[PDB]
Amino acid sequence: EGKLVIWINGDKGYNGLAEVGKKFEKDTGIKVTVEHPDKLEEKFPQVAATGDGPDIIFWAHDRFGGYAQSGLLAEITPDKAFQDKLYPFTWDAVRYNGKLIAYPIAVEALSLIYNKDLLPNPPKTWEEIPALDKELKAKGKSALMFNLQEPYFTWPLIAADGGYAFKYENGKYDIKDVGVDNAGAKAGLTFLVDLIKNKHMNADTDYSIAEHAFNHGETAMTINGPWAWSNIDTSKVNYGVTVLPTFKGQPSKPFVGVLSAGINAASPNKELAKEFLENYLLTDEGLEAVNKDKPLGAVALKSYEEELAKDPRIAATMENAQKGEIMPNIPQMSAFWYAVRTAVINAASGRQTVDAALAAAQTNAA
Ligand SMILES: OC[C@H]1O[C@H](O[C@H]2[C@H](O)[C@@H](O)[C@@H](O)O[C@@H]2CO)[C@H](O)[C@@H](O)[C@@H]1O
Ligand SMILES: [Zn+2]
Ligand SMILES: [Zn+2]
Ligand SMILES: [Zn+2]
Ligand SMILES: [Zn+2]
Ligand SMILES: [Zn+2]
Ligand SMILES: [Zn+2]
Ligand SMILES: [Zn+2]
Ligand SMILES: [Zn+2]
Repeated sequence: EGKLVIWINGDKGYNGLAEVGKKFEKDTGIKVTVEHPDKLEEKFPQVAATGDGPDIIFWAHDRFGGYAQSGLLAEITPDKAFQDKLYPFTWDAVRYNGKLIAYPIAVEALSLIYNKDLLPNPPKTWEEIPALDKELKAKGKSALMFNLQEPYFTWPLIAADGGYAFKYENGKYDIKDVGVDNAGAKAGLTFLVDLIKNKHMNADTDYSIAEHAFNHGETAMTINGPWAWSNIDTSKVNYGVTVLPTFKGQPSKPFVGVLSAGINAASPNKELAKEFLENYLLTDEGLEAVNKDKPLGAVALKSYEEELAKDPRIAATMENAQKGEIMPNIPQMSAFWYAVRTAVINAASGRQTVDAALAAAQTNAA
């Protein structure tokens, strides 16, 4: 009471967000503490269930349906004037059972990021990457490194030739129809595993390692979102942001997230949380503060987004988004993500075959 605690992931602009919080404190006397706990998306539903946790939680919209189903989120009530300020499709991402359960902030999609000095013309296909890696390994470089620990990053390849999460049918997802074990999913994961077994990639590679390699010019390419650009800017690597490579002639299909801010149902500061989000954060100046720390991607706020749209990196982001699909927000997404995380880790490390890993994933996801 009389305080705001906010959780946002450590890869986002939490210092920029904190600057908005300082402005809020200056105006209102309400202190705002921004934190970035590890695994906050799993931590929230645990501590919020007891009525603890943050006043406001930031995460991609996919997790919010489950939070809402658990009664963990307060229903938000922006009026017409405010809703008209954000793109309709962003409001769509934070609707659950007819109710708005969060404020949309920004649209995120993975792109191919490449080093222009090592790779003036980036590959259009996944298939050519092994040969490119061999050429680079002769120079002590690698072609591509990206986070293999989180299925968010491998999904675009798995989905390329036909993998999918849950079948969409006329407004509803059929949670009994999962596409993680079909021929398309298997072809994509098999290709990934082949890269690893043949030493073009390392099963070990995680977010920090991939980011390190790209930003020090050790690898020619990486796969990451808008938040990553800030650190590359500092590294002085000459980079481009472009369309993900195709697989079997088909576009890579990233799962698109809408970074959203939910209010804890157990919060005694719901009115203040709304005031902060609507009138401090979701303004030209508020989003700019966060964006300048770590880029948000394409923001939900029309007035600022139409300025950001001039950025070819954002154009690239949305080109990839359009080839991909907006994540469902249904409660079953958590089971889906866990199933696929396990499958990719087990296949990549050789603990299971691709067929065995994905068969288990099909069961676990549904
Ligand atoms: O890997 C599964 C994971 O994917 C998504 O998480 C993304 C997040 O959306 C992005 O904002 C970014 O920060 O990277 C995360 C992956 O490390 C889903 O949103 C999440 O629920 C899911 O577990
Ligand atoms: Zn603390
Ligand atoms: Zn942290
Ligand atoms: Zn109003
Ligand atoms: Zn090879
Ligand atoms: Zn290891
Ligand atoms: Zn190094
Ligand atoms: Zn260094
Ligand atoms: Zn009120």
